[PDB]
Amino acid sequence: GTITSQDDNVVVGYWHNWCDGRGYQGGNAPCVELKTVNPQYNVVNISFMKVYDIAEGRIPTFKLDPTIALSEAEFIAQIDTLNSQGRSVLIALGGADAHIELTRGDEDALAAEIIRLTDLYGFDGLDIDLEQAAITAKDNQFVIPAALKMVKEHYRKTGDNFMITMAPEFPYLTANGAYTPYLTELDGYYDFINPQFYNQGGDGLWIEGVGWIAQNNDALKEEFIYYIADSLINGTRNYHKIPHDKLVFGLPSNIDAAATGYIQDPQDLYKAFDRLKAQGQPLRGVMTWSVNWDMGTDAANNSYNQQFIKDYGNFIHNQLPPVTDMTPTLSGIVDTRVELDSHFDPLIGITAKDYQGNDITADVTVSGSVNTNQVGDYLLTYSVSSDDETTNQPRKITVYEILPAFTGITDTTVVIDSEFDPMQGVSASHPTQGDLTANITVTGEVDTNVVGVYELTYQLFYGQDNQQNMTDKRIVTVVTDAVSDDDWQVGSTYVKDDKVTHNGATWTAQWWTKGEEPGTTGEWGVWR
Amino acid sequence: GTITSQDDNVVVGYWHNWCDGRGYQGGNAPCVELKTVNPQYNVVNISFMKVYDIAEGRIPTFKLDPTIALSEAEFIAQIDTLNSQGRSVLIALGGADAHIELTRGDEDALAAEIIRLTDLYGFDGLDIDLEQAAITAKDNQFVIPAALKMVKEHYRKTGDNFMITMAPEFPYLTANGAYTPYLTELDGYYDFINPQFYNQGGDGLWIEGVGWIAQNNDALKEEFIYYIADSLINGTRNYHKIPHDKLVFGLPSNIDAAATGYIQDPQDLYKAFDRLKAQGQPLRGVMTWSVNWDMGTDAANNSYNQQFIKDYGNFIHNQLPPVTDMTPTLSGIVDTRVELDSHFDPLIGITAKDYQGNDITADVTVSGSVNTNQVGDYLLTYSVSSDDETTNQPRKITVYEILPAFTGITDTTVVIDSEFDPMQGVSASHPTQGDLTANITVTGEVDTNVVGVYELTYQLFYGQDNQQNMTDKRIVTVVTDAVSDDDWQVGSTYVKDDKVTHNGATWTAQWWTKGEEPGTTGEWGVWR
Ligand code: NA
Ligand code: NA
Repeated sequence: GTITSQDDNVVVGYWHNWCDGRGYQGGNAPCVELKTVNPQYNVVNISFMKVYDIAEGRIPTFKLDPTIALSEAEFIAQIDTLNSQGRSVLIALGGADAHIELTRGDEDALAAEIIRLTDLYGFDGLDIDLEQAAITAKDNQFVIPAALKMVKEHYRKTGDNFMITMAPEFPYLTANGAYTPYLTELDGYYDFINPQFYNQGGDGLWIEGVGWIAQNNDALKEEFIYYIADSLINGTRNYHKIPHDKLVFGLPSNIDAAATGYIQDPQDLYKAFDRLKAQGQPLRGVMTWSVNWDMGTDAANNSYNQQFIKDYGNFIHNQLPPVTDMTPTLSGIVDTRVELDSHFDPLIGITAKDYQGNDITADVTVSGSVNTNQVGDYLLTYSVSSDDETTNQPRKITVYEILPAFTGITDTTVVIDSEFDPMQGVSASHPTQGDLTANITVTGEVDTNVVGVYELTYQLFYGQDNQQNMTDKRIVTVVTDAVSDDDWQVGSTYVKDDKVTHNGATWTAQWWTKGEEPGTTGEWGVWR
Repeated sequence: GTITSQDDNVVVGYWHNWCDGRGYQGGNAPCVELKTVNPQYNVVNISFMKVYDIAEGRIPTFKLDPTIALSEAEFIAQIDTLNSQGRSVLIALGGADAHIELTRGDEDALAAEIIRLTDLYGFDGLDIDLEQAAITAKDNQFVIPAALKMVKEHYRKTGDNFMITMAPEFPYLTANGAYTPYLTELDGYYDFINPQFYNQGGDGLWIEGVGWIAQNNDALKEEFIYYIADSLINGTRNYHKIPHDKLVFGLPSNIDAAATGYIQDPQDLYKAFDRLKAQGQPLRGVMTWSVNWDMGTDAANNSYNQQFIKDYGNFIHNQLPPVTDMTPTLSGIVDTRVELDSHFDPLIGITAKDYQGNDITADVTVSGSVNTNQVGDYLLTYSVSSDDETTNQPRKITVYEILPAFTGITDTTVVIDSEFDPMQGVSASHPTQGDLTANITVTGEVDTNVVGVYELTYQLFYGQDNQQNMTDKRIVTVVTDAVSDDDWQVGSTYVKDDKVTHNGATWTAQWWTKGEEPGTTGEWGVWR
C-alpha cells in the first residue's frame, strides 16, 4: 500500500517487536502478527526504531525480531493488508534503552534513514516516543525535529501526508519543559500528540478549585482526565498548548502494561471526554501501550482477551470528525528586566506562526510602551491574527536602577606631618555610567600637623544632571611619631619613679604599685 | 535563649539526628554536637521532625537520638549557645520515611505539638522539608499550612518572629505544582524558601534563547543557577514566584551528600549570584545538606574538612542586607470558556494579597469586558496595588456555542397502508436551550397508500429569534405487504413454468435454466 493517514478519531495501539514481555504484575505479553490486531486499532505503532549497535554509528534504525515468525516480505505484506483496510502503521522512534544520542549534522542522515525505512516497509509515519535520557540527550532536541521537517516535506512533494505523532510522558508538557522544542519546531507538522498519562505515580496537577489531582488516584480519574486535558487544550495551568483536535489520551491497556495509570472504571473516561465535548473541545482519541498487552495473559495465565478495545473502541470511533483549532501562536515572550536608560526593542526575539506552522512574525503587533528613562513597570501586549483567529500575550517590562559603589573609603591612620590626599586610592563606579571618580566630593579636611581624629564625608553625584547622590564617611586618625612611656597595665608591678602613659597623661609612681589606675589615686596617692 | 531569627543573608545547614550516614559515593557522615558546627552556618536545621510510631497517632514529633551523646538538657544548652551567638536553630519537618499523613482536623494538635517542641528545645522555627509522597499525602496540603499559621500567630502575639522555611525539590515549584498550596497559603508567613537544586538528575528548564539546562550539567552550572533563580524570582518560565529576598539556593555539601547537584566549581555560583545582583535581585543565601557531610569523610577515609563553608561562607555573608520585594499577588485567575448567553461574573474566585499576606481582594480592579451574547474571545486584565507596587494578570474569556442534536431521524421501512407520523420518536435538544422538539419542521410527505421511497428533510430552527438552523434527511420506504414469487438466483436451477421476481418483474421459465438473468435473454429466450 501507499501513505495512509487518518482524518477522523484514532485509537492508537503499540505493537511489540519482541516476544513474551513480562508485566508489571507478573503477566505475559506474547508477540502477535500484525494481521491479528483488532480492526478498531486504526493506528498501530511498530515499537521501536532505535540504535541497535553503536558500532553501526549514531543513526537509529529498525530491525524486525525474526522470532515473531514474520519474514521481512511477510511483514511488509501485513502492513499492506492494514493499509488496504484504511489503517495506519507508524514507526515508533525511541523506547527504553534506545541509545539515541544525536549530534548536530546528523539530521540529514536521520531523515534519509527514515525515508528509506518508510519506503521499504510501507510505514505511514513516525511517533516520537523518546525515553527520559533521550528527550534531552546531546542534540536530540535539534536533530530529530530538523530531520522530521525534511521528511514531512519530502512526502508532501509527492502529495502524501507522512504522519508525525509524539508520546511524551505528561509531566514533560509544562510550558517550559523538555518537550518544548519538539512541539514548537514541529508545530503544524505533527498530526496529533498521544501523551502517556501513566507510569508517573503521584505526579499530577493542582486545580485552584478542588486541589491536588494525581495520576494514580483512582477515586478521581474522571477529574484527572478532564483537568489535564482541559489544561493542555487551552494551554493553561502551566501546560504547553496541544489543540483538542490533536490530543489523544494515552493509557495502559491493563495493570500488567504499566506500573500506574490504568483506568479501573471506563465510565471515568467516557464522562471526562463527554465533558470536554460539552465545552466544544472534543478530543481526538485514545492510545494504549499496547496491543500485545490487550492480547496477553495475567499472572494466573488468564487471558486479558481485548478488554481495552472492548472498553474504548466503539466509544472513540462513534464520534464526529475533528474540527480544526486554527488559532495562531506567539513565541519568545518572557517578562524582561531592563537597566534604566538602555535601548529596548519590543520585537527582538519574538516570533509567530499560523496553525500550519507558517511564519507570520511580520504580522505581530504590539500595544503599550516602554519608557526606559523612568524606573518602573510597563505592560506590553503582543497580538497576531490569521485564519480568522487571534492570539495575544502580555509581557511585563520592568525598568530598574543599580546604585553606584565607592571604593577605597576606609578608615586609616597616618603619621604626623605626612601628606594626605583625600582621593588617593578612592573611586566610584556604576555599571552603565562607568568611572564616576570625577563626580566625588570630599567634606572635611585632615590636618596632618595636628594629632587627632578627622572625619571626612565623601559625596558622589550621579545620574541625569548629577541629581542623584550617595554618601559615605571615613575617619582619618593622625598619630604621633614620637616615642612615649609605655601604657600602664592593671597587672604590672611598678617601682618608685617608674613612669607610664594612661588616659593621655604621663604619670610617675611614688612607690611600689600593682593594679591602681593612674588618675584614681587622688591628690596624695601612688601616681602623680 | 529566646526566638532568634535572621534579618540578613543566611547560610543554612542541616544537622543529622543520627550517626554514621552512608554517602552516595561510599563516604561517611558522623553525628556531630551542635556546638561543633562552624559559626558561619547561621541557620542550623535539626533533622527531622516525623512520625516515629503510628501507634502514637498521626502527629509527628521530635526525638533526639541518644547515641549522638547529647542528653536532652545538654542539647537544649547547645541550642542556647547558638542563640546567644545570634544564630537560628529550626526544626525540619519531613525527610525520608516520615510517615506524615494528616487528616483535616489535625491542624490544632499539630500546632500545639510544634509550640510544645519549640518551647522545650528553644527552636526558632520550622523548615518544611517534605519527602515526595508526603507533599501531597492525605490532607497535608491543608493541615500543615493551617497549623503553621496558628503557630506564627501564637508567637507574633508575644512579639516573636517564629521562622518558617521550606525545602521543596525544585521541579515542584512550577506554577501549578504540588507545592502551590504551601507557598500560597503561607504567603507572608514564610521567611525564605530554600529549594533543593539537587538529586533531580537531568531535570531542568528550557531557555528559549540557549536551550535545555539540566541540573546535572556541570558544563552549564552557572547558567543553571542563574536561569532557575531568575525564573523563580520573577515567576517566569512557568515557576511560582519566590521573591529574591526570600530565595536561598540549596546544594549538596559534596558528592557524598546527594546523587547529583554538587557544584564542582564555586566560581559558577559566585558568577550566577553576581549576575542576579547586577539585575537588582540579589539572592538571600545558600543552604546545604549538610553540616555532617561538610564534616564527614569520603570513602578512602579522607576528611571533607569543611569544604562547603570554605567555598560559600564568606561569599554569602559579605553582602548587603536583603531589600524586600513588596509586590502584591493575584490568585485564582485562569482563562475560562463560557457558553453563549450564560451569566459571567468577572470577580468570582479571584483574590489578592499584599506582600505580608493581608487580604486585599476588595482592591482588585478589572479592565476589559465580556459579552456572553456574542461568540468570540474577550481579554480581561486584573490589577491590584498596595505598598506602592502593582500586579496585573490577564485572563482570556472565550464564549462559545454548542450545536443542538436531533434524535430519531433514521431511515425506516413501513408497510403499505400503515399510519406514519413524521414526528413519532423525533426530538431535538440543546444543553442550555433545552427541548427544541417544537422547533422542528418536516419537508416532504410520505404516502403509505403507494409503494416507494419518500425523502423527508427535517429542519430545526433555534437560538435567538430562531435564526439559526440545522438540517438532516431521512428516507422512508413504503413496502408492499403482498407475497410474491421468489427472487431469481444466479445459482438456482429452474423448471418450465417456474416463476421468479427480478428487476421488478415476474418471469416464467420456458424450460431448464441455470445462471441466465431474466431480462437478458431477448425476445425469444428462456425467461418471459
Ligand atoms: Na503505508
Ligand atoms: Na531560640
